[PDB]
Amino acid sequence: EDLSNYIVSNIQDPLSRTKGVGDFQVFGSQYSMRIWLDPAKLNSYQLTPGDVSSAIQAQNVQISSGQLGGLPAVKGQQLNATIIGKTRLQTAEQFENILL
Amino acid sequence: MSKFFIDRPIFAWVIALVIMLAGGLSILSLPVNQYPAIAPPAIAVQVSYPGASAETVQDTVVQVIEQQMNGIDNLRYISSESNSDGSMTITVTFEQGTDPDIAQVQVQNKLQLATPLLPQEVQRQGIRVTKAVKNFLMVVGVVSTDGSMTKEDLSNYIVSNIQDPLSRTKGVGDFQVFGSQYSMRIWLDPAKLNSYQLTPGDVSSAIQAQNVQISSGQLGGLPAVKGQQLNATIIGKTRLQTAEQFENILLKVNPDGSQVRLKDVADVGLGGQDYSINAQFNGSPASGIAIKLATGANALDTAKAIRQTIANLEPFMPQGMKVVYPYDTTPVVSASIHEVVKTLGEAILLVFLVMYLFLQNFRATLIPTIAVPVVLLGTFGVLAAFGFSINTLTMFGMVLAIGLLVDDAIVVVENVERVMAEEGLSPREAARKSMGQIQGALVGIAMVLSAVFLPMAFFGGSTGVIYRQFSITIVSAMALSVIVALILTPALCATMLKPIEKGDHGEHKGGFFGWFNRMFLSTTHGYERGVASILKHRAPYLLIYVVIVAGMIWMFTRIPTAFLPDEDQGVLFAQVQTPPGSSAERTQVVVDSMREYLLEKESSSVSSVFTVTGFNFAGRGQSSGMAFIMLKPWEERPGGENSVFELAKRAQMHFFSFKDAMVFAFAPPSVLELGNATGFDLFLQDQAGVGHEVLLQARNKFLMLAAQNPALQRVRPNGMSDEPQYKLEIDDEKASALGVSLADINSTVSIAWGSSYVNDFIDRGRVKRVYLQGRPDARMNPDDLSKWYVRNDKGEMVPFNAFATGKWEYGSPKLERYNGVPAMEILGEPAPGLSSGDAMAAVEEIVKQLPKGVGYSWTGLSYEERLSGSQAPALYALSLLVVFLCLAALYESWSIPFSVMLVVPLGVIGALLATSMRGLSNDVFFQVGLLTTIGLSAKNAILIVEFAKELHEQGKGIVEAAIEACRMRLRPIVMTSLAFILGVVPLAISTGAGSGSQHAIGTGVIGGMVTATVLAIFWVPLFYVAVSTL
Amino acid sequence: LMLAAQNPALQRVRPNGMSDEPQYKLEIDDEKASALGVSLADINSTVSIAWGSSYVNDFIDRGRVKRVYLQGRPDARMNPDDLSKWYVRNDKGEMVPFNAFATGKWEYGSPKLERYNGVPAMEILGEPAPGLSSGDAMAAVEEIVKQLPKGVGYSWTGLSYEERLSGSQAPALYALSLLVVFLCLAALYESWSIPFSVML
Amino acid sequence: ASAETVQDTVVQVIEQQMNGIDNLRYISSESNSDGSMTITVTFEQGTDPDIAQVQVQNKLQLATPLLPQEVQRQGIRVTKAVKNFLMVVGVVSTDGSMTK
Amino acid sequence: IWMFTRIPTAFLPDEDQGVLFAQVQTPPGSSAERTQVVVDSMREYLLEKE
Amino acid sequence: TAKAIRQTIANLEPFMPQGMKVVYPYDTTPVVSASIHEVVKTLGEAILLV
Ligand SMILES: CCCCCCCCCCCCO[C@@H]1O[C@H](CO)[C@@H](O[C@H]2O[C@H](CO)[C@@H](O)[C@H](O)[C@H]2O)[C@H](O)[C@H]1O
Ligand SMILES: CCCCCCCCCCCCO[C@@H]1O[C@H](CO)[C@@H](O[C@H]2O[C@H](CO)[C@@H](O)[C@H](O)[C@H]2O)[C@H](O)[C@H]1O
Ligand SMILES: CCCCCCCCCCCCO[C@@H]1O[C@H](CO)[C@@H](O[C@H]2O[C@H](CO)[C@@H](O)[C@H](O)[C@H]2O)[C@H](O)[C@H]1O
Repeated sequence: EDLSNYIVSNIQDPLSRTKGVGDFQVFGSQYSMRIWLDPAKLNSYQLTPGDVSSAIQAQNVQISSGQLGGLPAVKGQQLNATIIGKTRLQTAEQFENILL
Repeated sequence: MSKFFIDRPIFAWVIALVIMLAGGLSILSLPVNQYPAIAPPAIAVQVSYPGASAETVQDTVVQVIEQQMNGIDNLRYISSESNSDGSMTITVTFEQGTDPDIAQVQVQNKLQLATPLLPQEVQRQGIRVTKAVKNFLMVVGVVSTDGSMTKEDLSNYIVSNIQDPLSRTKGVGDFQVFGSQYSMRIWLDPAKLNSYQLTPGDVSSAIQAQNVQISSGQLGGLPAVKGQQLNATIIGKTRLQTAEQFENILLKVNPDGSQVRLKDVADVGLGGQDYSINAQFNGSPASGIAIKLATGANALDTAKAIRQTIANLEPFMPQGMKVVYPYDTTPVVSASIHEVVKTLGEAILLVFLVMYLFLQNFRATLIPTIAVPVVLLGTFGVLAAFGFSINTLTMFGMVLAIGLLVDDAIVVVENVERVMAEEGLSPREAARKSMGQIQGALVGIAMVLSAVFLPMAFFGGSTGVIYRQFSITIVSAMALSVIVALILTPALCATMLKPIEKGDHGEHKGGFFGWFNRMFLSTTHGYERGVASILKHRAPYLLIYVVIVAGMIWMFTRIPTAFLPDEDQGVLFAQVQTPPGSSAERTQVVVDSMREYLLEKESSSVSSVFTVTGFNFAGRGQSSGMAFIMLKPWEERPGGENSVFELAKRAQMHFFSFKDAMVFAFAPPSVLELGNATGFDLFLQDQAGVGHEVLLQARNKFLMLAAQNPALQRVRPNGMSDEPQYKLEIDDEKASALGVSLADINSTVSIAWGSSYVNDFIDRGRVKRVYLQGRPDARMNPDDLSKWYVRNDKGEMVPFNAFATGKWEYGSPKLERYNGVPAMEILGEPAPGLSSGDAMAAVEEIVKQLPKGVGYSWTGLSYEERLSGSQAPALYALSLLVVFLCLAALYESWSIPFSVMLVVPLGVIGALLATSMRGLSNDVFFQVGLLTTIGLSAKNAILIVEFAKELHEQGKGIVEAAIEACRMRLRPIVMTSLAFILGVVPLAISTGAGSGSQHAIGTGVIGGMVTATVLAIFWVPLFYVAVSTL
Repeated sequence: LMLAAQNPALQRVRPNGMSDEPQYKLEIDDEKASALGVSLADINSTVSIAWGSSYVNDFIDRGRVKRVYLQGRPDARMNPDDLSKWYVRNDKGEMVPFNAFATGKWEYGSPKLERYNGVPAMEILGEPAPGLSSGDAMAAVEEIVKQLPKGVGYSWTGLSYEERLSGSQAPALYALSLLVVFLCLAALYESWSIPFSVML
Repeated sequence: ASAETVQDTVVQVIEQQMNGIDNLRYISSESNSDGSMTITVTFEQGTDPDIAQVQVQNKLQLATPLLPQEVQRQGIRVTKAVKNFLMVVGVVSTDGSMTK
Repeated sequence: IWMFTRIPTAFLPDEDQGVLFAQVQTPPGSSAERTQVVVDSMREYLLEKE
Repeated sequence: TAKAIRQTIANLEPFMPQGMKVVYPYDTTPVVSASIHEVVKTLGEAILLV
């Protein structure tokens, strides 16, 4: 799995843009965030996979926030900066600490 | 073949007649424009993700499209930018000769494959794929005089009023308007909202549900039971036409039995989609169109068209609506093809004179006057055949080409009459005779010249594109003149020239001519004597040849390596960048001042200023603005002071003060497509998916090591640097505690702060957008963040003060990728005197001291340089090897060929000297003119070595055959060099439109001619005799 | 067509896209709607899939994917008054008629609206009367085109655009061809005499 | 949609992009009350129909975003217009076993 | 130069191609059952008479 | 195209984690080299035998 992930994330796209290659098939995958539900728990807290999903869909989001120097601005304004709202997660810890 | 046509003048005429008609017809159809497609074809994919951040676009949009950007034909490299406003741009670069049409389609199709994979807000936005090449014909300005209308008001005007009529006039290609049409914009008041306990999100769904053109059925639709007799149809609902209607949508109905409406929440009015870039033409706001020449069209006719068209519209246009034409290319294009028909006509003029001078007959005067236009017309036909265009490079190609055109006429006419003079043969027999002498050498020289030019056409890249233009055009002329000078001129001589009695040299002619013939008669003898003594004392001279050779290799190592020339296109750039943060007011005033300084101190040279904010050549955003300084016509500002290059000087002086922003002034590249000419560029990139701030380290170690380097100077980074960013941090816990859902908290911080593309309304017929967003005064400061309330678990409105907590972190306002990986572009020039090859050599050393995990790759003219550069030696050796072989046959020796090739240097130094004496450089115009000169120089030598060996064959001595040849050849070579230097002088001293390139050629031409004429005549015989012996 | 039916040169003079057709309406105020509890999510997407139809789902049929469609009964869907028969649910439970919750008027639309080169226009065909020819025909039209309002222009298309082409080439044609025969005869027989005599 | 609201929300806007295509001879659009639209672009008597298609496409990739949210869903068809029918292959019921 | 100017200009010769087209354009809004009647009388006049 | 892919991967090799090496499991091109080079060889043989 380790190797497969290199290939795809690193040498795949360069290869796929190399002159002459018209198609390619990788024997493996690149990584992904894996969420392994367990009904032996879902059950307890009386929860469904559907309830999960919808959470991930709302807690692992890259959101269009805005900026303080908002354009069109107000006369005199002299402070412009991008405000960055919720930005999606990288690590499992971040994925482990989402509230259902 | 010539002895054949000499007896068939009518046939000979008919061939000249056809080559004429073809050419004549072809010059019609033939397209007209300033440059070929010299730039690597590129396609741009662009969207804006309203309210998004540079990361919320490279990570949700760019990276995606990229991962689907493979399996496209002829892909060279691919580069993207994702910046602080919603905007994104990915540019896919293709190899030269790639049909933009299929490139586009291929690239846009892969775009489709990744569309559904994209954020629905972007998806809904609409992604544009465009040919991303800056061949802008003209640039129409449309301004508001009385400041009544804004950019937004105006761009809507040109979209519904002058976009259709523009697109429908001949030769109009890809235009792009500055700004969008209209869109219903609404601005929510948080205070006023909280009141009626309504959330932004509500307003959205409110308008989504109350503005629809619902599917309508049919009254009598099939199937239908008998009796059916009305199959008419019904029209469903309708969309909101006015902003008034957008104020009547019920948001809430109170227990009081009252009606709450949008008015009671926000202001509703027409506006623009994106407010990110502001354009002012002399203080007052404006927009306009950047027009491109339709593929195949005539840049002249089409400029007139897109001028009368937005002139049949000026009456109807509102008050204050004045149309300007800031940038326009047809002036120069028109000029540099007036200054061709001119120098052509005067060429044949000068020939008629210099012809008359040395000769007598007004008749001999007629030959070259027919045989030259005939070759010009036809030469165009060949261009059609090859699908070339009448353009700036293609026409200069013909300028350089008359040197050769004029020769083949007078070389042939002079020689018939020399034979007539010294043998008293008739027109025919003397035609028949000389054509026997020269014929073969003509075929011979046509091939030698071919090897001299053609190679350059096999160059890759954009340099190869411009070379190929000269090559193909000046080889077509050459070859075509050789055929005309084989089947047309000889007959013309045979037919039109009058006879002359043996031994007659016009010495007793009396009058001025008598003086002249006598004088020249003496001078030739002088020449013979010179040569005669040079052959009687070889060694010393041979030595002095080595010397002048040495000096040629010296001059090359002491001459500017610059790319193509620098002209004075009536434009000057001013790139403004106020410090991080900043605002669309600050920057907008830094540039607002630049207009004054120019229009109050340089009003002697500056016509008008077109200024822009929120947009650079190095970044988008508020901390960046620009000024396109437009200069008065060429005449109305003469003198070196009123030159772009002098204007730029003062500008940067005055602009050097400003300790707020950072203004820079400079002139566009010679050719207006990413022209760093002599200036490298590069992408640092992290192959090993290392940190982004690790990249920053890598970049900063680079620059702070390029300074510690001798070889490079002015190593800047392209693209803006990190700014302070205000990071929100909503508390997933406290939020649910109060009872507020994350869905509502985000969706609310969205529509409030970043825009929201909501619904489609239709007005004036066309569908336009509808943008929901918070009040300006409601989103200017961190505290304003609190003014926004979300509805709780139920009933109560909760303020951001509750869960929202701010922080000031750093980030990049413009993220860059190159070949799928994140990168940072850096520019630079080589130190004074050093070459780009030296620069690159050094850079490739200060890249090994980079953070393991970071790599690089050349991208611009650099990528090209390194390619075309590798083939240079190959091509030279090939033209060398082929030229020899051709001479080898022309003479039937492996030796005497060298007696013609050693002539090359003679004419070179003259060009070099003149070029440095004039303080110019290795312009492509010089580089090419340098071949066009060792062309004639060669032709001159081959004919005199030709005649030389003919005599040695009739059984004369080498030394005698040499001097006898020289004597025979002197007259002709004097009349061409005289005819030619004079023909080119005007260019060498031209002033005004495009003069700058006309200088690049003439300067070195005269230098090359003068030095090669004088020197060839003495050293060629030296060479011939020398080798014949050894 | 007035003059076209009268003029003795042309026949079968058709149009394309006849006059204007009768249409209806469905004016509906969001007032009475939200009165008895009916938002614009039901009454909106309920009129559509009843009077016209509605592509809903796919379904396999002997191995070939096809479509399931939702139309109202042909009985109640074929006439103006058959509007009221349709009821929409309440935000509370009860049902709501189209009576005091929707009105229907009566207008005139237009079956097809035609454009040529960024401009509103209308195609009109026609054959030439027996004996006469396409040209003779295009001649007549060319005149009964002036009897039109100063602003209603015209232009040929298709098979007539094609005829205008070959007509406007013949001159150049014959010319260049004469020109060639002259030159070739000239070159061939080293003469200006016999070419020039051949031409005559 | 009405034949009038169609020619004004779809037709009118794609022509403004069909304008100025290589070898364009003329354009004839058609707006119906079926909601159906169909603009026809005729090229000159010797141009390559593929690039002609490829070109038309390339221009649409610029007008689409100005189209009703509805149309953008459907999918606009680009295809090579012919006025001819080679021949109609039909089938009849020889008994009464099958209907229209 | 006289005859030339007095002969009818045309394009291609009309030609019997064993084929004919009949377009029925029944009044606006008329029923599908109303058109089908007019189109059947076609067959009659044709299949039965000519 | 084979010469190219090796130019891409050999351009990416210095950034692979210290431990792993790119290998070439299945490759058809080597035979195309070998086969022609073999004919070239039978040329020098023919030309020499002749
Ligand atoms: C030369 C600088 C370096 C290279 C990159 C930048 C080059 C200059 C780009 C200028 C683009 C200007 O023109 C643009 O017009 C369009 C409307 O058509 C809107 O901008 C927008 O167009 C459409 C909406 O129509 C959006 O979907 C798109 O995402 C957005 O880019 C703005 O009005 C304006 O941004
Ligand atoms: C009367 C005139 C008679 C002759 C008329 C025709 C002259 C033709 C001259 C040669 C034209 C060569 O055309 C030119 O070849 C070079 C290769 O050599 C191509 O360029 C390609 O090959 C070179 C050499 O391997 C590479 O370094 C380069 O990266 C690559 O893109 C150009 O893209 C092509 O346009
Ligand atoms: C009128 C029709 C004439 C048809 C024949 C025309 C011949 C014209 C002159 C020679 C053209 C040579 O075309 C040229 O060949 C050289 C050598 O292969 C290529 O160059 C490449 O190979 C050579 C040999 O390995 C290398 O030393 C060189 O570094 C490399 O770049 C050039 O990039 C290409 O442009």
